[PDB]
Amino acid sequence: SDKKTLNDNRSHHDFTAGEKINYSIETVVPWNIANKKVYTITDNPSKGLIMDADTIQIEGLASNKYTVKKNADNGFTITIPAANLAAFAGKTLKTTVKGHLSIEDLTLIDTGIPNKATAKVDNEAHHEVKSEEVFTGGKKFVKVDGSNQSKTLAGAQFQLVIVKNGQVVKYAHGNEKDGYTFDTNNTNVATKTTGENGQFEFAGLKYSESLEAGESYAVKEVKAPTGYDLLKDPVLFTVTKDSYKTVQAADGQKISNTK
Repeated sequence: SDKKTLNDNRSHHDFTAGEKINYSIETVVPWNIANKKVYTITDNPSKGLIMDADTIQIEGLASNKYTVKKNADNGFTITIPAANLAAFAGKTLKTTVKGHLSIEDLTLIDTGIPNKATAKVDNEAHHEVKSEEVFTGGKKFVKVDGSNQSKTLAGAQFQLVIVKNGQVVKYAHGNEKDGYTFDTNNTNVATKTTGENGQFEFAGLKYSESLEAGESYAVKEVKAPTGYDLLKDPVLFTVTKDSYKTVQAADGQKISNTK
């Protein structure tokens, strides 16, 4: 029968925006394919997931035997002449392809995002199949006065970094839409600025348990609110399942500032 599988040998299917995700699609080819005209596979990713059609491979079928079209929903359509599938009659076609997350709607954070696909023979669709869901997480924060925590502070700027053994080891670049990358380079760093309610956030991040050994996410203050001391140390934080979506922004992790 048909199937779509997430190839991710973890118990948790969390990814950072931009990271590559491997999938496999299996689609039955009918016994009488030689009497048909066309076989198509249409990949319909759920919102948040972008497929990379340039990564498609079909097992036992050379790339010169089918065509691929990229579609507006960020999926694709593979079109295979039926004549090119005679050897596969009664067998299952195996397609592999990658995607990545790109979040343009923050309500998608901490929601399960499946890949979906549907095979069709001439005008007649098999049942749509879905993969396991992937997830991306996030964290919300509030900049406050340490001596009056109802006083939220505007104008703080915080960078997203990774710390290990109490040192900054990586700087983030990018965002939840364009994707994040992490490296040692301290320019064009992912940064947010607080408004009057002190809120800022970083979304599109895999869970903390998925980091490398010893690593933590942290936010590093690089500009203080007027009249307040710059923080000496990065502020560590933890991302888990639902740590973004189930926290209203005003309830985000408080960071105290001193006048």
